[PDB]
Amino acid sequence: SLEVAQEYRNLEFDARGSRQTIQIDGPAEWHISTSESWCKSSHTIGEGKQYVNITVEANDTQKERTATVTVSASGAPDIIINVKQSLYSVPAYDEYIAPDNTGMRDLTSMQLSALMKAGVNVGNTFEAVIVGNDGSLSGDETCWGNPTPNKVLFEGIKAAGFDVVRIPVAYSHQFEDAATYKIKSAWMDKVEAAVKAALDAGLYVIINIHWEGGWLNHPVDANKEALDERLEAMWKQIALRFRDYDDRLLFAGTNEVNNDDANGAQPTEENYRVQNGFNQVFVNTVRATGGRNHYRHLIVQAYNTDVAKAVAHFTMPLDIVQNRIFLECHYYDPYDFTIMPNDENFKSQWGAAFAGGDVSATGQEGDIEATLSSLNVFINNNVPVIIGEYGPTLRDQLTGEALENHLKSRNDYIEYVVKTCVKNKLVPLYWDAGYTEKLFDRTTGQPHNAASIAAIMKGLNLEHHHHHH
Repeated sequence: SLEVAQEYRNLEFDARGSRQTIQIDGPAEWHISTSESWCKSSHTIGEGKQYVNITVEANDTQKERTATVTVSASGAPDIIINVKQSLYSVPAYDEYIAPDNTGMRDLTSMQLSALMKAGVNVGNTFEAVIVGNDGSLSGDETCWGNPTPNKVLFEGIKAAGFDVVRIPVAYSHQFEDAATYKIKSAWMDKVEAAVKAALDAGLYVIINIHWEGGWLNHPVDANKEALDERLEAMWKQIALRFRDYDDRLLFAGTNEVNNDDANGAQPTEENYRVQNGFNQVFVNTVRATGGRNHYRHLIVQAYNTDVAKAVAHFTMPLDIVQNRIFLECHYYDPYDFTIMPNDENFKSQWGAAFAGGDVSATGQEGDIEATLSSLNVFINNNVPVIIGEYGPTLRDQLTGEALENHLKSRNDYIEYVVKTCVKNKLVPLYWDAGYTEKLFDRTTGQPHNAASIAAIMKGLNLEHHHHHH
């Protein structure tokens, strides 16, 4: 005697990966199979009265799909359960407007990436926050020592040969209502004015929600509901403000998501699940606004923006349009050369020219090639990759031979990273924080470090002009 309750005969799943426990009331021996690889039973063979899980993979096909689950036993009729899984759909927002392709070229993110080429960050600016010991946030875009981004800065960036600017942004120091995460319109106006100036200068523009005190750095189930709700509430506002901008404006959902409570522990499967979930929340929220945001190119982040973690653990969000998502990683290897503080055991030199000198034990040419080339798995899957930040600090306290060798090392490193990105079809964005590493004078937009700008341009053009077999 083989029995399955009527409630279990016709199962329905949404597009997410998910599971449902059913009950099989069977004899001493029974069996289960399914008709499709995306629909799995926890059990192949069973006995008696058992809780059995039916699990579906995420449906990224943009069509409804169906399967059967067949329960069988010797001398008993088969019981055949229907499984239906829906296509991906966006949350319903009252503010939704119909999709609009005005200014939205018919280009995949991969194709767009090939036009973007290289760029720079306007770092330590709109994301600058004064952080108190209780996590309280204050300040504005000038609080880390930079002036407001202006027209002449963006014009200078474009004139030097850059085609993209990443503008990190903080918002959580500018709430009108903290409980609902309502952002002051006056702050949004300032952000928008900078975006407009950058676009008018002829640049691609990327805006994000950056670190801003680290509130997002709790990728655990205990905090997922609150964090997902906040990330949505914030992105809904930003997406609505910027909805009518053309395809030169891209959104990046998060920055460097980490578990701030785990003290550098290896991340867990829970951490990857919840962090990949943040990327999904961001995509859902933007798409749910409709208009040009239906088509906008969106940028989602690897865990910690780490390359190896991208390769091992990043999952593509489900989306309502095809091929309009980029992956973002950051790249600062070797850390003891690039960004380790001056009061720690830094290495001032880098690369083959300084082998046997004050160089790092890792992150020389071969290591850089290995790590950046590992991103080929994305490129070959038609997923473009932005290296959203790279670059070494400039240790201006050094003197004599040590300073000269350091300055050379920075430029050798910069050129090498850039050329390696180009070879691998990655888009490299230099970390300019307006301090000693800066490329431009923030006030006038004039070049500050012509030699380092030239290193980037040499890296960009190396294999085009000076090519060989």
